[PDB]
Amino acid sequence: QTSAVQQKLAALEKSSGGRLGVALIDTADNTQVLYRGDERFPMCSTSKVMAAAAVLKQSETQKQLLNQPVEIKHADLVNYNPIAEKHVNGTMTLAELSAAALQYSDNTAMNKLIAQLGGPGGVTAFARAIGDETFRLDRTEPTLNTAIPGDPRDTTTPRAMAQTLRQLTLGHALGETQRAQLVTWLKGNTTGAASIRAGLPTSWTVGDKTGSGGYGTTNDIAVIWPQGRAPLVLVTYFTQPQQNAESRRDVLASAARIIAEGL
Ligand SMILES: OC[C@H]1O[C@@](CO)(O[C@H]2O[C@H](CO)[C@@H](O)[C@H](O)[C@H]2O)[C@@H](O)[C@@H]1O
Repeated sequence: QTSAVQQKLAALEKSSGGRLGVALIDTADNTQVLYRGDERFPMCSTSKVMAAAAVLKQSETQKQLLNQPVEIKHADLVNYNPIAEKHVNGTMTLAELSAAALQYSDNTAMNKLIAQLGGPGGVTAFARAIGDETFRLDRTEPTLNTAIPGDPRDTTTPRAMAQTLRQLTLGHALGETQRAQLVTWLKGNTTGAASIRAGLPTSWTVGDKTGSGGYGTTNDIAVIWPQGRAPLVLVTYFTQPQQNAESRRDVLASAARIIAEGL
């Protein structure tokens, strides 16, 4: 029934003391490998990909939207604002906000993307418009990262997020220009070195977005271009039983290493 890959992921999960969700899509043959693939997990900052993509979608009809400056005031700042703090009483364009959200995991930037879309519901509406039936964004930053056991808010499943990331970055949920821009942003992420990237060969090109939250929630979603074969998407979601659990980016690296063997 279970494959050796799934068995190795279950053993990793058991040793870790938490709950692990994995979804791999190999676009060479569209095969999927899943571990808890249809269970809900808290997204935390991996949800920034959907918000940035939603704004890219808007820019398909509004060509200069990405260059629209948005004001940043002292009152806009939340708990982690590495880029936005440099622009208080100034502006950031929607492209600048997208890059900050994706590449530095800036939470003020995310809240400005959410506002551009009319609220968390506008991000969910985009997900539904591209065929993601599972994603839900309910809250803004920072409260979307609470990752409370059993709370459906701000969750998705590994299978759904892998399918969506494939459609956004390798498929045609976005226009060609916009797809390329998303790939550029993800490739330049600064926060991923210890997560999926650490478990994959160095020679492979990787675009990813991490997430972290309460209950030791440690997440990563990635588009991957192995050397000499078709690209892959990999999702790794991890969360723990106790509220103040530590981060476990090493678990995500180990999950990626296990998945890479069976390719
Ligand atoms: O960046 C401000 C912008 O974000 C939104 C959510 O998209 O509000 C967030 O930030 C406010 C100011 O820091 C908070 O008052 C609010 O609770 C929080 O969700 C927008 O409403 C606002 O335009």
